Amino acid sequence: GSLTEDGLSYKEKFVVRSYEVGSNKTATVETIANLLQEVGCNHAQSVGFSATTTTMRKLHLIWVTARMHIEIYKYPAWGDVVEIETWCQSEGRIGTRRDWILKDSVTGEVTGRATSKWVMMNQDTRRLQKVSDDVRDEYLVFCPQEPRLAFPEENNRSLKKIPKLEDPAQYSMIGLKPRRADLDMNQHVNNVTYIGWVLESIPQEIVDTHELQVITLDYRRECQQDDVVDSLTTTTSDSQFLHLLRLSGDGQEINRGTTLWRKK
Amino acid sequence: GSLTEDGLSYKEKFVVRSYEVGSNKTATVETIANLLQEVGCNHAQSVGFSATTTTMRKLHLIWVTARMHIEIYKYPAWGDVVEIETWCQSEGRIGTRRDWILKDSVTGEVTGRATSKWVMMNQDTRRLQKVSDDVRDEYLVFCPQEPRLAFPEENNRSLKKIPKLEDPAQYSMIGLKPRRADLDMNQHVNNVTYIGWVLESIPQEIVDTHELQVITLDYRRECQQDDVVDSLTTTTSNDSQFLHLLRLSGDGQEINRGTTLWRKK
Ligand SMILES: CC(C)c1cc2ncccc2[nH]1
Ligand SMILES: CC(C)c1cc2ncccc2[nH]1
Repeated sequence: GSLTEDGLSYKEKFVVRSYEVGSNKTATVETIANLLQEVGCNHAQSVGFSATTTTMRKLHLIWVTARMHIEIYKYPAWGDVVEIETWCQSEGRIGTRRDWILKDSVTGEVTGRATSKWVMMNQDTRRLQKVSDDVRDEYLVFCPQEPRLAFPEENNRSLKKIPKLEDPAQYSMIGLKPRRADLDMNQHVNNVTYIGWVLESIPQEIVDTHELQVITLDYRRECQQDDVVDSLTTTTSDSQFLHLLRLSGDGQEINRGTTLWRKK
Repeated sequence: GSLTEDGLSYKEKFVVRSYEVGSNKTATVETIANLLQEVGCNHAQSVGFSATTTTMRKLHLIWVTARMHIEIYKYPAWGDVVEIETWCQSEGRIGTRRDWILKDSVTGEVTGRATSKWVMMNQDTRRLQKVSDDVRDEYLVFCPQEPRLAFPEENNRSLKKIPKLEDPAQYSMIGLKPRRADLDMNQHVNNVTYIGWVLESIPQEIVDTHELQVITLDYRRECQQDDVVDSLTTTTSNDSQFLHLLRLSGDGQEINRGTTLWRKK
C-alpha cells in the first residue's frame, strides 16, 4: 500500500483469502469491514500516527466509532484482488470521518463504498468531548481541505436516523460472547465483531437467498470481554431489517442498525 | 505465492495485519493457523485441485484433519513479512500429511514449523476409510517421493499419544457457540475455530505472562453450526503444560483433545 501522489489519501490491494469467503465463494461483509480497518491503520501509520496524535497522547484522548455505513455492489470472489482507497476529513469540533472506495483491480470498476463517523473520548473516564484546536491542526496536515465524500448524494442512507427496536423482536440470537480472537491488540472487542453479532439474528434463509447491499450501524457502548450480548432483528419491509444489540442481563443498548438485502 | 523450482512445494509471503495480532503486537496462534490453511489452499489450486482430486469427486470422498501440531519460536510482529513453505506427502493407505515451515522474510531464519495428518472420509456417510491406489497415484504427481519432514527428530512431540482429561477439570469455558464468521465456504466450522475454543479455557494470567510454544490438537468429531461446546483444561506441569478437552455441552461427546506448552516471557 501507499499514499497517493498528493499525500491526501491511501491505497492498498488485497487478495481475497480462502477462509474470508462465505457460501457464494465471495468475501463476507465482516471480511470487507476488516480490510477497511486494515487500510485505515496503514494510512494512519504512513502519516505519522502512534491510532492517536501527539496531542491526544498528551491528553489521554482516543477516537471511538459512532457509526459505520457500508454499501456493496459486488463482493470480491476468493482469489480476486480488491483495491481500497481511504481518506479522512475533520468535521469541525463534532469529530472526524474516514471514507473508503472499493474497486475491482482488474476492471477498475467501483464495487463498494463506506463511511464512518468517529468521536473523541477521554480513555480513562470514557467521557465524550469536542475536538480541540490542536487536534484539528494535526488533521489538516493529511486531510483534503475541500469536501471529498464517499456518499455525496443529498439525503443519502448514511445519514438516516435509526429508531429503537420495540419488544418483542421478530428474530433473536441470545447469549453471544466474545472470545480472544474477537479482541484487538488493546484487549477491546474489535468493531467488526459487533457487525457479526448484528447479522447473527438474520434468518439463514435470508442469507441463502439474498445478498447484503447496505448496513448502517450506530455504536453507543462497548461490550466488555466478560459481557454477554443479545442480538434482536425485526423485518421493516428487497428486504429491510431493524437491529438492536443489548447486554443480556440488564438490557443496556450497545448498538442499533439497519440492513437492506437484494434477492439473488 | 508460487510453486518452487522443482514443483514439489509452494511458498507464499504474508504481511501481518493490525487485527491479526494480540496484546504483544505479534500474530496470534489462530492467525498463524489461518495463514497455514491459506498457503495450503493456494498450493492445492496451483497443482490442479477442485480440495479434492478427480477420483475423490467421482467417489464422494473428502479429507478431514485428524491432528494439527504447531511449534512457534517467534511470532511475527504487526507489519512484518512472514514466508511460509508447504508440501504434502502420502503416508501409504493411512492418509496424507501436510507440513509447513515459517521464516522471517528479512532474516531468513526459521520462526516456526507445523505438521498435520489427514484421513479420507465419505462425504455423505461420514465414514472413514483407507486411501485407494488411484488417489495415491494422483498425490505422487506433486509430492516429494523421498521423506521430507518438518519434524524429523526421533521422539518429537508431534507424534505423542494424548490422554483424555478426567473430570473435574481445573479450568473451563462453557457454552461456546460458532457464529457465521467461524464457518468455511461449505458451512462447516473452520478447523482454526477449534484451536480458539481450546485456548479459551487457559487462564488470562497465563496468556499475559507466557508465550504459547507448542500446540497439539486431535480432531475426533465435527461441531455442527447449531451445537454448543465446553472447553476444559487441567495443568499437567519456567514452562507450563496443559491437557485440553472440547466436548459437546449437552451429552458430553468428545470433539477434540490436545496439549499446549507455554514458556515464561
Ligand atoms: C464500541 C465502541 C466503538 C464505542 C463505544 C462508545 N461509547 C460512546 C460513543 C460511541 C462509542 N463507540
Ligand atoms: C476436522 C473435523 C471436521 C473432523 C471430523 C472428524 N471425524 C473423524 C475423524 C477426524 C475428524 N475431523
